[PDB]
Amino acid sequence: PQITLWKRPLVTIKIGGQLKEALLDTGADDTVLEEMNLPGRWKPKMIGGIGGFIKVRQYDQILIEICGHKAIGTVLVGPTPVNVIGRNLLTQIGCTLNF
Amino acid sequence: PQITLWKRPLVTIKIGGQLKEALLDTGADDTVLEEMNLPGRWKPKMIGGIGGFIKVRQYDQILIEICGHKAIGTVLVGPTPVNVIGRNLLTQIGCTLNF
Ligand SMILES: CC[C@H](C)CN(C[C@@H](O)[C@H](Cc1ccccc1)NC(=O)O[C@H]1CO[C@H]2OCC[C@H]21)S(=O)(=O)c1ccc(OC)cc1
Repeated sequence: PQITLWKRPLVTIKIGGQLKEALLDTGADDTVLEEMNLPGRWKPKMIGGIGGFIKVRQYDQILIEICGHKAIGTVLVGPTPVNVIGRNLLTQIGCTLNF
Repeated sequence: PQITLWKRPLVTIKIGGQLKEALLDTGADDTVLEEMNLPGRWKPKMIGGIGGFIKVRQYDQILIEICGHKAIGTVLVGPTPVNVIGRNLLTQIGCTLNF
């Protein structure tokens, strides 16, 4: 599909057996999701943006379905105000910017 | 152009007659540039990101050319980690997401 940017580009995603809303975010290197109690091992990470850094948990090889398109890769979990789908998964669903 | 997302979508912009590099950021409502001198009046404002809130100077109705496309809109100037072009200007240049 084609998504205009008059409003936030929120889409439904499926991860860890849950449905959530997340931003298709070309400005995010990585995917960062609201706190959720995923199983398995993880490693600590800090990521920075406007306002400074937050501590997150990095999970690898996570299955995630974005608007019907399947992907698998690294997801960071922590106290983010918003779920963001980053470039690491946007590439996997064939997402481009166009103007 | 069509921009893939294996790398950061960095483009050259022109603002205040000066060239800069900036990130096309669909997860940003607003455009936030690193500290710089701009002509005209401004007003102090706050904006929040993943790590908290920062103080910025708001410049309204600023001419800015993004990868050869012209926009006129609000630009926030302050201690952002990188220059980001947000939806307020991405809409003006006709930018959409496509997958
Ligand atoms: C360094 C570039 C950029 C600031 C990075 N951000 C992605 C943005 O899309 C961020 C994503 C974001 C969106 C909403 C709330 C928190 C973060 N948007 C944002 O901060 O936008 C601000 C400017 O306009 C306003 O509209 C939203 C907040 C304001 S981020 O969330 O902090 C981020 C995401 C993934 C990362 O992996 C390394 C590292 C940082």
